[PDB]
Amino acid sequence: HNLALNKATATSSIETAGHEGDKAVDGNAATRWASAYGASPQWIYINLGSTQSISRVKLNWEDAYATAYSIQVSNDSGSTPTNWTTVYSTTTGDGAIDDITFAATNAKFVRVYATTRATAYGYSLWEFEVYG
Repeated sequence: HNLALNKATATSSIETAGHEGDKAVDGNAATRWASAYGASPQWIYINLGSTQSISRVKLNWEDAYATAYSIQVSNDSGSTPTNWTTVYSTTTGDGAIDDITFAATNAKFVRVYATTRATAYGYSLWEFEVYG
């Protein structure tokens, strides 16, 4: 059960209308979030709507993938998280599907925080999936 499916999202930036964060959590492999371009970190988070115990994330990257990123959680109250905890990070990402597991943890929000690009564009995800 993908806990992210159709949940609310927020992003650091978007490339264009139609590339918003909600495109990463619609279950459609032919729609994507895409960030603005450049060397800045970029991010997308999902509000899971309730505390969940999570242990797996699946990312489906577009060609503009991250070689370095982290998966982070927040347990803040409300709808505007500010305190993030890294649960996983890599500097060897290879794009396409990234199937990530980590110690089971409570989370109300999950963030991809992307910090090194594979390309000179931005970052883009067809899908960002979250599982127990």
